[PDB]
Parts: sequence; C-alpha cells; structure tokens
Amino acid sequence: MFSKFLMNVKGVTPRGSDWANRLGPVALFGYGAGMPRRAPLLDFFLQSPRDCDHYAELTIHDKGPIECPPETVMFMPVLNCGQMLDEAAGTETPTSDEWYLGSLEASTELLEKGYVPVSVGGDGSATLSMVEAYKRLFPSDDIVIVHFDAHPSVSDPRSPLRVLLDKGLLKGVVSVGNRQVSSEDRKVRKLHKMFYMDMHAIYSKGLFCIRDIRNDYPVFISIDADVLDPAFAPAVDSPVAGGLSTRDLLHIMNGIRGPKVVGIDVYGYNPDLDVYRKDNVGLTAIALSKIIKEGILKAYSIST
Amino acid sequence: MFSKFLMNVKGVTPRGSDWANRLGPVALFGYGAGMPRRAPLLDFFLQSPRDCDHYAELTIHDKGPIECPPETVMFMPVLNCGQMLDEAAGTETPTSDEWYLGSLEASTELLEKGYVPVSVGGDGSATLSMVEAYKRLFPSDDIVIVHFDAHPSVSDPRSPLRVLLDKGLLKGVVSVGNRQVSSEDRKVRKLHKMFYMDMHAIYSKGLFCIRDIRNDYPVFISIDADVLDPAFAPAVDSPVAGGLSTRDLLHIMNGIRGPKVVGIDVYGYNPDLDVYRKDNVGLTAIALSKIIKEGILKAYSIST
Amino acid sequence: MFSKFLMNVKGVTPRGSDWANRLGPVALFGYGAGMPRRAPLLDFFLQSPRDCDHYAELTIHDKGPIECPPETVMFMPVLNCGQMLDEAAGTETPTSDEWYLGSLEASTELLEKGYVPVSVGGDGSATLSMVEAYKRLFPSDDIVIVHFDAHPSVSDPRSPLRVLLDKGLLKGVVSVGNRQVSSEDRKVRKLHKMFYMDMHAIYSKGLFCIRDIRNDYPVFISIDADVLDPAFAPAVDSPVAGGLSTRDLLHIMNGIRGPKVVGIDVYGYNPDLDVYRKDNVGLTAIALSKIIKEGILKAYSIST
Amino acid sequence: MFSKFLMNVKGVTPRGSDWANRLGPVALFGYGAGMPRRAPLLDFFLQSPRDCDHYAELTIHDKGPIECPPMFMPVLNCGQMLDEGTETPTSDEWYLGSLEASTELLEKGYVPVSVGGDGSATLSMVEAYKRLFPSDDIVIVHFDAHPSVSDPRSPLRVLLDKGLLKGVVSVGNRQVSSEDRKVRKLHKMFYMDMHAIYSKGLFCIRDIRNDYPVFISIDADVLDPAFAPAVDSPVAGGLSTRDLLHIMNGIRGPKVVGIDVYGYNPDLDVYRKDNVGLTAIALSKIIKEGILKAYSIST
Amino acid sequence: MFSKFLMNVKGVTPRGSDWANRLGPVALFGYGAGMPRRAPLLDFFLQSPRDCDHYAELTIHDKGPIECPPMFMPVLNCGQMLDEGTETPTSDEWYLGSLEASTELLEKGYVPVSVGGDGSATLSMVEAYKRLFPSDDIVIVHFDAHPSVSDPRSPLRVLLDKGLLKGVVSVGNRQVSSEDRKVRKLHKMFYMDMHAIYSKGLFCIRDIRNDYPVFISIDADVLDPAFAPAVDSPVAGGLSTRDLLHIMNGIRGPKVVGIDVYGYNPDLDVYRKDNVGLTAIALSKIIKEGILKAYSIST
Amino acid sequence: MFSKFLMNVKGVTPRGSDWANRLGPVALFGYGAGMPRRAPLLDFFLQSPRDCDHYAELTIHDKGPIECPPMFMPVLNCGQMLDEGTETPTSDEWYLGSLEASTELLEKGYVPVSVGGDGSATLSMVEAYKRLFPSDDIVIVHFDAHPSVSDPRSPLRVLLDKGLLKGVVSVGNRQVSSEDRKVRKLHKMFYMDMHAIYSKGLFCIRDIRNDYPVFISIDADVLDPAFAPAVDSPVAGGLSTRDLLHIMNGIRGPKVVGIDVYGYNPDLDVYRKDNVGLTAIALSKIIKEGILKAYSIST
Ligand SMILES: [Mn+2]
Ligand SMILES: [Mn+2]
Ligand SMILES: [Mn+2]
Ligand SMILES: [Mn+2]
Ligand SMILES: [Mn+2]
Ligand SMILES: [Mn+2]
Repeated sequence: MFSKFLMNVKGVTPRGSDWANRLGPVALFGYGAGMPRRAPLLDFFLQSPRDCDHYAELTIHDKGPIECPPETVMFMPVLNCGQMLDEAAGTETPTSDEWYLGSLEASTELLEKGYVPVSVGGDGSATLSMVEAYKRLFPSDDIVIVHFDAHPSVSDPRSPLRVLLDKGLLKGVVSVGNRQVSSEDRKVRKLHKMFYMDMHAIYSKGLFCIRDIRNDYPVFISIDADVLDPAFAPAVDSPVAGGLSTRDLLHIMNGIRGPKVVGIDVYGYNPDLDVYRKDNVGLTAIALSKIIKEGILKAYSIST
Repeated sequence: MFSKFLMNVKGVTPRGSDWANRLGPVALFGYGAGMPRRAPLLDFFLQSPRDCDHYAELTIHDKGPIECPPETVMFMPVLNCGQMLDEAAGTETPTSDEWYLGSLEASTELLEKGYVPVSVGGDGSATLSMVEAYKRLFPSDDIVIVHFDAHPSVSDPRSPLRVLLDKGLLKGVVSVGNRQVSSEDRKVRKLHKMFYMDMHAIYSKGLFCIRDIRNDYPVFISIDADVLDPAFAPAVDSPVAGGLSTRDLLHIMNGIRGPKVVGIDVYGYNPDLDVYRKDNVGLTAIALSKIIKEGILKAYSIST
Repeated sequence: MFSKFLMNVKGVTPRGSDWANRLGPVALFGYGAGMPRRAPLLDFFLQSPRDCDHYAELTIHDKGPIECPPETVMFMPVLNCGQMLDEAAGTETPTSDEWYLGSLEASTELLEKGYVPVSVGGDGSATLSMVEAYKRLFPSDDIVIVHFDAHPSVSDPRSPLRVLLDKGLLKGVVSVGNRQVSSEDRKVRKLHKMFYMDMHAIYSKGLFCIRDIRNDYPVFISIDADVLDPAFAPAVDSPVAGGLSTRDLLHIMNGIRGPKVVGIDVYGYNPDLDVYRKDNVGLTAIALSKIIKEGILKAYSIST
Repeated sequence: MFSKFLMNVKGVTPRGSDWANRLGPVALFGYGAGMPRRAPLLDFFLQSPRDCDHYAELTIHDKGPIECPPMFMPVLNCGQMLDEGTETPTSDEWYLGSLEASTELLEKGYVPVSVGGDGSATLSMVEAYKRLFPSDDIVIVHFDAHPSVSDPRSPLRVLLDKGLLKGVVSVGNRQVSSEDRKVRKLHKMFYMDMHAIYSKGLFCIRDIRNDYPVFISIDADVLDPAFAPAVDSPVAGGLSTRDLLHIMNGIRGPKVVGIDVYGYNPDLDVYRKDNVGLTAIALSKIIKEGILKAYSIST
Repeated sequence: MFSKFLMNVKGVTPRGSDWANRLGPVALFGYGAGMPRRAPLLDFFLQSPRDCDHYAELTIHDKGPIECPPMFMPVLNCGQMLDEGTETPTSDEWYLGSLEASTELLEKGYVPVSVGGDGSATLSMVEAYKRLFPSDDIVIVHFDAHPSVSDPRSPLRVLLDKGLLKGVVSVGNRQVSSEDRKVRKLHKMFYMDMHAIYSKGLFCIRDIRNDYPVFISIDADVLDPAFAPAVDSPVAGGLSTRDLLHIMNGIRGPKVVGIDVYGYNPDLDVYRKDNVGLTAIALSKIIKEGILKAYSIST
Repeated sequence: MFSKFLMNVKGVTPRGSDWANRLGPVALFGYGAGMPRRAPLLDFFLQSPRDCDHYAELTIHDKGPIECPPMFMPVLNCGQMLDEGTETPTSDEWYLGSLEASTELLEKGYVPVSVGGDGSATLSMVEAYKRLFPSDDIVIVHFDAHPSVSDPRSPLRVLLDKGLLKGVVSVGNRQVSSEDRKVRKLHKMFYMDMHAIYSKGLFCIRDIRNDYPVFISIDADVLDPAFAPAVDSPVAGGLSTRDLLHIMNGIRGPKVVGIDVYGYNPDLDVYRKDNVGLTAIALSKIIKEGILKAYSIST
C-alpha cells in the first residue's frame, strides 16, 4: 500500500556530520488521509518557484546525500520523499489507523535521521502521529503547537489536538485564527491553559502590532487551510468567511519564535472543492504552495 | 402568491412576557425582489453552523413559543419564517409594489409581536418597507441607518434610502464603504446631513483605529453585498473592486452602537452571478451566511 | 496590421492651447503583446462606470477636439484610441519587435500632441517603448518608475525594466510589492540604487503608515497584475500568493507624488487564465478596470 | 476699573472692506480675573517669536488700520484690561468689563482672544457673541483636566444651563466626579478623556467633525503639570504641549467665535535659573497656534 | 521604633462579612526607609482629590469599621509608620516593622499599600503574603528604570533567589548591565524596556496576560526625570505619567497582593514657586489609580 | 588659548591595527563656545552611569592605548578644551581650536564627539573631515527646533552654501520662517517637523534611509523645554527625551563622521533642590547613545 514510500524513506542517508549544530535539513512528503485519491498539492508545490519571500532559495532533492551548504549562500535543502500513497498499488483506500501508522513510521524515520518532517495535504491527523513520534524519540523535549484553524478543533475527544492534550503530551498550544467557537471549545480552552488568538482579536487589536509568538520550546506548526478566508482557500470542507489573507498568515508565521521546528503539517485541501481558473488551476493550490515554502523557511531560520 | 408565508406569520405567537425588558427575539425571512426565482441564501444560511464569532450560539425555530433563555446561557433564539415567495404558487413573478406590500405586512406583523425582523436576499427595497413599517408602529422613535454599499444609492429619487430621506423619515444615515460617488450623490450628501465613511477614508485612516459608530438611536442595518470586494462577494450586478473583506465588514459591524436594532436587511446577492467552487457552492453565499449570523448577534447584543 | 490604429492616431488633434499649463489630457489605447488575441480588458474597461474613488468623473471621447473643462467641474477627458491590433487584418500575429515599434509610434505621437499615454493589457513590454519614447522627446527630463509587480523583473537582461536601467535611462525606480526575489535580483537591486518595498515590508511595517512615495521627477506607472493577490487577479501566468488587495494597490497608488505622469502601463492580464463568475465575467477584469480608472486620475491630479 | 483699555477698544477702526469673506482679523487682550495683579503672560507672548508651527507668520499691531494681506497673520494688540491705581476688580467688574470689550471687538469684525484669567472670560465672550448673533449656533471645544460643570457657578455649566450651546467637547479630563457625569449626561456633551486619547493612540485623531462656529477654551491644567505647573489644583497624567498642539490642529468649523486661554498663575510656576517660567513658555506657544486656527479654520 | 503605628494596626477590625467575595478592602500606610525623616508624600496624597481617572471615587477612613458599599472605594488610613523621638530605624527595624504591619493587615482582609521608602517594603510585604499563603503563587509587576537585580541585596533579587516568585515583569528599564542580563536569563523574567515600549507604540498595549495574584512595585525613577525628578540616580528617557497610568490599567490578575510606591526623595524634587514638588503631584496621581486597580483587577 | 588640551590630543596614540575594519574608536572632548566658562556637562556625563539603553557598556579612558575588545565600548576622554587663565576665546579661536583638534583625532582613527557649545563645533568638525576626505560624501542629521539656516552666519547654512554636503535632514523643527523655507527649497533638504512626527505617529519611524557617512548635530532646544529648559530661545511642543532617543536609533549609514551636542546653558537650567539640572540629566543620556550609534551604525 504505502510500502514503496516507506522503503526508500528507510534507505535515506542520515544528515551529515557537516551539519554541525545547525538547523535542518527538511524532509518533505505527501499525506492524503481523509482526502480524495488525487492529491495534486505535493506535485503542484514542487513545480512552484524556489525563491522565498525572505531572501533565500529552496533546493529540492529526490535523493541524498544532502550536503550542507555554506552558512551564507542561503540555499535551503529539501528532501522530496514523494507521495505516501502509491497510486498504483491497486485501488485500495487505506484506513484511519492505516494512515496513522504509515505517517508515524515516516516521521520516526526522518526524525532519527535528523530531518525536519513536513507533511503536505491530508485532514490534519498527521499532526497527531508526527507529534507523538517526536515525543517518542525525545521524551524530555517540550513541544508547543502553533495551530492555524478556523475551528479550535478540540471538542471531539478523538480530534488530534484534543488527544495530544488529553494524553498530557504538550507543553502548550496556541490557537491562531479561530472564528467558530462552541461551548465545548470554551470549556476545553479553559481546562487546558490554551493561549489563543481569535479572528476579531487579531484584526481589531493591531494587525501589524502583533508582538510575535514568544515560544521557548520546539515548535510544531499545523495549518488547517480554512484558517484562510474562503476567498483565498475555498478548497475546504468547512469554510468560514472572515479569515486570513495568505499575506495575513505569512506574516504571523514569520513571528513564530523557538529553538527548533519539530515538524510541519499543512492540510485541509480538497481539490474537489477548490475554485479553479480557466486553465484548471485551483486558488487553494496557489495559496498553500506559497505557505508550504515559507513554512520550510521557518524550519531553517527559527530563533528566539 | 405570498399568502402561505403571511398566514403563518400572522399565526406567530407574540414574544413572551418572560422577555422582560431585554433585547430580541429575532424573526428571519427570505425576500427575493429583483432577484432570480431560485434564492438559495436563506436555505443556505440555515444549514450553516450556529456558533458565532463572539462566544454565543444561534438557535433556529420554525415555530413558537420562543422561550427566553436565561440571561447567561448565550443562546440566540431565531424564528424561521421561511421564504416569502411560495415556489409552488404557479410561475407568477410578483411586482415591485407586490413585493413592497408583502414585505411591509411581514415587518408590521413581526414588529407588533415584538420580534426584530431580518430580511435576507433581495435588491434592498426591503430596507424601505421595513423602516416605514417601524415608524408606523413607533412614530416617536428616531431611526438611524448604517448602510453598507459601494454605491451611496441616493441619486435616483426612487431609491429606498433617498425616499426615506425625502419623506423626512430618518434621524440620520451613515454610509459605509462607498467607492463610486457621483455628482448627484455629493449634492444629496450635502443637502442631507449624511455622515459617511468612503473606502479610501476607512483604509487609509486607521483600519483598526475605527472609533466605532456612535449612535444614540434605534438602528436599521442594511448591507448591499457589493460593499465587499468582488473577490469576496462576486454575486453582484454592479461590482466595484477595492472593497471590504468579510472580516473588514464583520469588524465595522461590531462597532455599531445603539439601544435597539429596528431591523436588518442583507441583500444584493444574485446566484446567477456568483463564483462557484467545484462542488457548486458560491463564494458570496459563504460570505453572506457569516454576515447574517453576526447581524443577528448585534440585534441581541447592541448597546451604547 | 496595426495601420488602422496608427492612422487615426496620427490624425489626432494636438491638445488645445486652452489647456494652459495644466495636467492632461489622457490618451488611452489597447496593447496585446504576449497575450491571446481576444483582449477584452480595454473594451471591458470602457463599459465600466465613470465615477472614481476620489470625487471626480471620467469622460471618454473617441474623437477630438478634447476641450478643456473648467478647472473645477471635475471631469476627466480621456481619448479612446481603441485596440492597437486590428482584429480583422487577417490572422497575422505580430512579432515582439512588431509590437515594440507599433507601441513606440503611438506613444511618440500622443506625447508630441501633448497627451498622457495609458497602455492597457499586454505583457509589460509597452513600459519599455513608452519610456524610451518619452526620453526621445524629452532627453532633459528625468524619469522615475513606480513598478508594481510580484517579480522584480530585472534578472533577464532583456526585461524591459533591466534594459532601461542598463541603457542608463532612469533617474530611479521604485519596486512595490515584490515577493519572489532571486539571487540575481538582489545583485541588480544592489548595483542599481533601486528603492524597493517588498510585501513583508509593506504589510508588517505600517499598511496605513505608508509615508507616500516622494518623487521629484516625472513618473511612469507600470502595474503587473500579479502584484495583486491571486484571489484578486488570478488571470496571471505567474501567480504568487500573499499579494495586494485591489484596495491595497489603490491606496499606494494615491500616494505617488510628482510633477507629471509620463505614461501608464497596466498589464499581465490573460483571459484564458482568469476566474469567471457564472455570467462569464472575470475577476481580474473587474479588478484592473478599477485600477486603470484611478491611474488616469493620478495623471490628472498628481502633485508633490 | 479698566477705563483706558475700553477707550482704545471703542476707538478701534472696524475691519476693512478688503477683508470681506476672509477669516479674521484677530483682537487680542489681557484678562486677569482670579489671578495676581502681576500678569506677565500677555507681555511674554508678545516678546515671543512670530513664526508658527504651520508655515505662516504673525504680525502684531497696537493700533489700526489692520489691512488685509494676500501668508501673514495680522493681530491687533489691545493691551492689558487692568491698568496700573491699586483697584482690584470684582467678579462682576471683570465680567461686565470683558463682556463690553468683547461686544465691541466682535462688531468691529475682529476675533476676540482673551489671555490669562480663571476661565470666566469664556462666559462673557460667548454671551457677547450670542447677544449679537442669536441666529448663530455655538459649540465650545474645552480643554481641561476637570469637566468643570459640577459647580453651578462654573462658566461652562452656566452657558449650558441657559440653553446657549449647540454642543460642548471636553478634551483631556482626568478628574471626573459623580456630579460631573450627571451633568455630562443631561446636557449631552461629547468628551475625550485622557485614558481614552492615549489608548486610542494620539496620532490617529485626524480631526473633530464640526459644522458650527467654535469657541476654544483652554484651562492650562489640561497639560501635564510637568509642562504647565503654574496652575491651581494640578492633575498629573495630562497632555504634552505637542499633544495639545496636535488636537488643536484637528478642530474643524466655519469660524472661531473667540478663544480663552487661562489657568496661569505665575506664583505657582516652575522657573529656570534666569527666572523664566515653564508655563509661560508652553502657553506662549499654544496661544500663537490658536490665532493661526482663527485664520485657517475650515471643514 | 514605630510603636503607636502597630498599635492602631493590631486594633484594626477585620473586614466585614458583607465583603465576602469582593475585592478589597485597602490598607494604606506611610513607609520611610532610606528616605529623610520629612516624608510629605502620605499627607500630600491624602490632601489630593478623591475622583479617579476611571469613573469612581475614593473614601478615606482613619478608623473602622470599613463597610462595603454597592461605585465608591473604601480606603483605610493607617498613618505614618514612624512617629515623631528622633529615632532613625535600621534596615532590620524597617523590615520587621513593615513585615509585622503587613502580616496583620492581610489577616484583617485588607490589601496593603506601602507609600514612600526605598523599595525594601516590597521584600517584607511579599514575604508576609507568602508566609500566610504558601499555596498562592505570586507574580510581581515591577516598574523601574533599573532591573534592580544586580545587587544580591536588592529586594527583588532576594525574592527571586529564595524561589518565592512564579514570575516577574520588569517594565520601563533603560539602564541594563551585563550582570542584570545574567540574572534576567536564569530567573526567566519577562521585561518591557523603554526602547521596546515606544517602538512598539504605547497605545497597542491592551494589557498584560496574568492568572496569578499580583504585587505592584513602582520605583519612581521609571518616570522620566521631567515628571519625577525627586529620585536618587535618575535616568532620562522614561515614562510620562500617562504612560505609566496606561500600562498600569493593563495589569491583569485575580487579586492584588499589595502595592509599593517608592523612590521619592523630597530633597531632590523640583519645586514650584509655592514650594510644591513635581514628583509629589505625579506620584499622588499614580497611587490613587493603584488603589482603583486593587478594587477592579480581573482577567 | 586652549594650549594643554591640544598637547594631549597631538600626543594621542593612533588606533591599533587590531581595530582594522571595525567601527570606532571614539574621541570625546568639551567645547564651550557661546556658553559661560562654567561648563559642567562633560564632567556630569563622565560621572553618569556606563550602561546604555541597548545592551552594551561604555569604557572611558583619559589616555591610550585604546585596545579593541571582542560588547564593551571604548571612549577616549580628551577633557575640556579651555583650561582654567581668564582667557575667553573668540569665535575664530574656538573655530581654529576645534578644527585643529578634530583634524588630529580623525587622523588618529577616532570618531570626534564635541560636547557643549553653541553648535559652531558642527562647522569645524565637518570641515575637518572633508579636508581630510574630499572623496567622502557627507550627510548631516540635524536635531533642532529651528531650521537654523536663515542667518548666513549659521554653521549649517555655511556648510550647505560651500557645496559641502550631499544632503541634510532637519528633525523636530517647530519654528520655520519664510527665509528658512527659501533656503530649504534651493538646497533640497529633507526635514521632519514636529507636527509631522506626531501626526505620523512616532513609533512607525523604523529608520532613516542613508548610504553616506553621517554627522549628528543636536541642538538641545529640539527637546521640549520641559525636558531641556537650559536653552537660549526655547520653543514649546518638542521631543521627549525618549522621542529623540528613538529617532536617533533609526539613523542609518556606513560610519559616523562626528557628533555635536550643544545648546546647553547651565544659567538657564531648571534645578532640583540638590542643584542638579534637568537638562544635564537629559543630555547626559543622549550623549551616551550617540556614542553607541558611532559603534553600531549600519544600513
Ligand atoms: Mn478547520
Ligand atoms: Mn450597491
Ligand atoms: Mn510579475
Ligand atoms: Mn481645570
Ligand atoms: Mn530605579
Ligand atoms: Mn535651536
């Protein structure tokens, strides 16, 4: 089912010793749980340009060894691991648990090898397995999640974030851009000392006057695409109007401080729900392609 | 023609005495003058979530009696009155005057029963009849209109707003978000002491630094969908680029002060003009669904 | 090929002596290099309303003589020159050089006659020929370009902007809204004292707190449509997410200071790439129609 | 008695026909009610420079005729109301003296500017204007650390109570009592307190919307005691001189009916080693820009 | 010795049962360690007006019982700690005196407010609170131009070192040494220096997020010397009185454990011609709003 | 004559080879033209603390060799130009004295910092630099309440007229005359007046874009008289000390050619009860951060 994906992942050479005490490198793979079988996002992202908002450039490599560039050239090595699902191994459509353990292995592999995992696409359950993987290899390390979502997503006890909280696994969590808050959410937001920046807060209180995010701990970044306004990311199953611009998000992302990025999860993208140009290119693919690129930049250039 | 709609409306139980000196409740109906017969907005709005931007929840009821929830639970009772036009009573397509008197009755009924009327869909002529209805039952009460529109809409002497002004019916009017101002408009804006916030004013002067709207009088809120940027609400017959985000509008809405809301009119939505996702959901329906919800919130939580 | 266009352009009466020492008038034409043969933008713009953001009105005239309105009525005379390409002269599709010399003549003609040229549509090469034309008639005059683009567009030595720089033709250039900056770009940005406002700068540093653009020299305004966010102008071959709102651009445009506008170039629009409403109207056409109108306003009302 | 002062005022030539449909001119005099006989402020201002914050210049004249120039600012010096017996006027003597003086100057076409005093000049000058122009509506922009409407004797409270004002704006209050709030409610007065201004960020106050003729009243104690200590009953946490200068610039209206700068007590000032007081330096600046406003107010 | 002062404090009636689950009441006393025997501040504040910046009013009582009212603010005046032999107490005499006094007042249900001194009152008052409530966590909001943690003798450094604080916020520092930064690192203290505040724009500081009981400590030298010159070792480029007033308003928390206003030296003040000091006017204002905070703190 | 002062300056060891391609070092001296013989400022600053606003520290040396350290800030004290006969130097004596002194210190590799005076030090120091480095272009950032270019005798007007400057920035002007505007036009000088700064909101001034070597000139009267009253001809509505501190921080450039802090007159100051002047406290702070800028200027 995923075999082909995990096999080469296991055959990935660990990061070189030349990478002495410096951030990176970044391993990138496609994850498609809860989403239709056609997952263009990973493939779409790779064809997109390399130049970033900040003055640096991505370099994507299908194979190792990932050489460490001089701490000055501003290249950003990224290991393409391809799509987790092999769109050839029959028409088998993996289970929830089948997706979890598949993702769990990839992250456990890439982390032990020293790479910073960036899952792309999916329904956000990758956030769960990727975080549990990290605390498995680094039980001492504390983790804080900056979670971009229009939904606080902690009501359902099965929700990836709520689970992490329930299992006493997080040092803290920041909820950026919520605009659909329920009674259950408020209760959980109370019970768990959760810092949160709802939309009316962000927009009315400053916009530019965003004092960054003070984080002293390794950071996991998870971005539900519906955090963006439906006019920027319409390819979502649960859209809520009054969201972030792509620029809005790009800004807040840059202000995330911390020692290291434990991993990154960009999800919520459904191609059957997108808004397409006349050349059949979707708005949300254009939006999320940018965000993924700058997410990788944060993994390479995060600080405190 | 509308008969079926008005009949049950007449059979609506007045607000209970339990509602002692407190805001609400809210009655909601569909109005489709000047728009194609298929009016999904009302139906689309009802299927949308109940949780609001601010920490409260809507409750929609097809029937009375609308019990008053404890002044703490944060539920927001809404009486669904359904679509004014009965899409079954032949293919008769009502007249301008036929729409006016139909709307006029509904508002007169719901107001005497104590409900706050919220018209949804249409071309904005509901604003005219709903306001005249209020001043009919409350001739002593002064009224101020916060009017969201890309067009000042007071040039044509037949325009609902201009008529209200011409008939000496308003204590004042605020024009938010205009970006197509004609010579005739400026003349009328002069003649009638009209306060107004054009787009370049709003955007350049603050954005966040919006000192709210100081209103001492009962407020009618009318929102032409074209006040929003065509990228947020493309389903408009007269789009003008450079408008409000859904967030932009949501913000300014929250800063509307006053004793009570006399009524709310959300209009300008044309489904034949919308931009649709691949699952045939329109951008403007997603946008206006949010706005309607928060409009209802203002009726329940307005102050000075 | 273009003959029909240039012929009447040559037969255009020069601006009257009544236009004593005052800004304008404005000549407008359609330019389609690098774009599909169907170029609706010019035609779409003309059907759009006349009223501006600022309190003035456009007047479009197919023929002279362009009378000077009293310095108070706030009318803005615009000479429609029509589409450069005659969509009738066979299916001949002009060359790069064929487009350059065609454009070069039109600008040279209209400038000597006293008009301010505004090219509409195309791939931005009109910027090159229009500027060289101006310095041909006014070799003493210094020129500064305010360039709106998501790409700095100076890497390729053939690029219109880079060429102008390389040929020592500009007093200065301002690059507004870049978000894809390469190594080559940074080198050229260094070598040529180029002032520039990237997207993260604009958005994080102020937004409203934009101290205008201090220009002491005649200004050429060139606007690649991709400076706008793909949600506002998706009809671009190279979209980059995280761009300007139409409002964003409108704002920054207003803050352009200078003695006179040497010319205006609005380009980057590809109808085969647009996002269309259900009535087959494209988002980018709605956006750029507004921008073109306000661009004309700047030519008539620029100052220092 | 003031005797000599009124003589000069009564003998003042009316504004020229060249002045038709132009703002101004400005009549300036010294008023010392509630303050010690030594009132240096008028003299100190006159000694102060002529160039303004905005790019224009004052021109001061002890006598007419005040000709109208094409970017200069003509000012008629009318001198000190009280002349040097040892007469110490009563409240009514100061009132009727000011009321008469202002009534003259208004008819002459000038814009009256009272300097010094305890703020009672505001009462007589507004009453003077509304006596001559009952058709005109009047709005007062009042700069003060105190709402100054508790005491029924207060010039403002009186003006409000006699149904004489279309509205009042209270800028920079930071000592509001229960009684103050009561009066603020019934007379429906807009007000921008100190905690408000600073929290709202001072810069994003472009202006104050106004369509009626404006009277400007500035209790010196609106400024922080570190900028204007020469005040009876000072309240800390006030405006910088720039803060006030800024907010003044944003005052809109057709015309200025008059200006009253008061609250200055030299026996309470903080003096440099050369015996120049901080408050005299501050208020000298403020007065100059008030005059500029009289010449350049608009909507 | 203080003798008489403690007598009154020990004989203070505890808070009424009407006060149950309401913030307050407030106990107020004068503390003069490190300062000359002439300590006018307490008396000066008491003479100052009662109306606050926010719309409420103080009510001062020399004796109980302090009844709980439905928008008034009850304040218990406990008077000057030192009574007029020529006894000049030692550091330990001031410490044990304050420590005892505060321990009493806390048990009585009152919120202690020390006035005057050198900031050593902060030490004893926090220690008093944590002595009675070891379960309670404590966070200190510290206004000072100096981080004041270099000297191991400093009240703050001691409090931190004894593992007594959940956290500390240092607002308005503008003289930070290498040693200061070292201590700031290991004890993980949040701090908002002067260059930060102004560059971040003062207005967009809505509040400071806090869930634990708060002690407020205000070294007077945090204000610019032009607002509070009566300080030993002044540092220019500080807060306006409004600036401080603003930042104070944004202090969040369940309850105020106590307040210490210090750094005031009358021999160093700048005086008006009527011998009233600038710093007394400034700090009199600040003290009033601190009391309002004790009554209206929340989250 | 200055005699002794120049002796020390001429005998100053040049900057070490360790200093190669590093900003600094800094030479500091006292200059007293146009001011009374009692010039406490230099001594007062030297007595003031060493820690800066930004996290670094000054180290002051009366003599060399000034070794280059890996976050300390070496400062060479050159002392008072005038030594205690009763000689009172002429304009030319102060000019040629300063011009010679600065020419030496520049060749030694040091960055000259004049302290005190009437602003004529700006003239000689710039002339000194352009005498040694005609290839270098120079831009002056000038802090002043007066554009100070009306008088053809003014140091700035002279510098401009002799075609010696690539550009000039005038920050904080609030008294602009017709003649000033004329000179501002022809010499094309950028300027940020007071009404501009405050209306533009002070916080959103990240920096000033500049690619040429910078001379920093600070007339003390740019600050509000409530912060710096010790100035001849004060103008109200100026910068807070923080305001100036902030704007200074945003000065960009490759190197600082020199710094001139002037306008301080102790006979005009406002003194605390212990006879310490407000302006000495303010300007002592400002001088320290100027030195930090010399060490940390960039683009
Ligand atoms: Mn979501
Ligand atoms: Mn409209
Ligand atoms: Mn481009
Ligand atoms: Mn007062
Ligand atoms: Mn201190
Ligand atoms: Mn000066």
